[PDB]
Amino acid sequence: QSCLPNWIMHGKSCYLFSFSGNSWYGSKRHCSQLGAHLLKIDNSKEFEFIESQTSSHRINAFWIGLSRNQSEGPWFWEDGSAFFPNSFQVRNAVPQESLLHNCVWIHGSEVYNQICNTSSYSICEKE
Repeated sequence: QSCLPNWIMHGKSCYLFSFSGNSWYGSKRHCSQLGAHLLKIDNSKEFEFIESQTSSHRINAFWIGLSRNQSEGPWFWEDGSAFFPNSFQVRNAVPQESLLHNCVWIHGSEVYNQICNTSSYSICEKE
């Protein structure tokens, strides 16, 4: 149907690639404000679309709507649904002890957990 100005339609959603730096916390507020949520990746088809874009902006990283409340806990999406590795794995590239790498971004073609207050770009989604 229709998407808003500067948003991109694909599959069953409208997506906003937000090229402004913000923490995970601010990125979440920003999408909520637009009546949207941080990106949720449900399947490989959706991943392939998103990756076609993130790989073309590979010097940036993009916050997505996956996070955990503590280091030991499971990943969950913004709507509260459980994470299943049916599209990607969350890669751990954490070089030292940390209790704080609890938010997820996509960088290039890969998905990484990172400290939540880190400034990055983000992707919003509205169904």
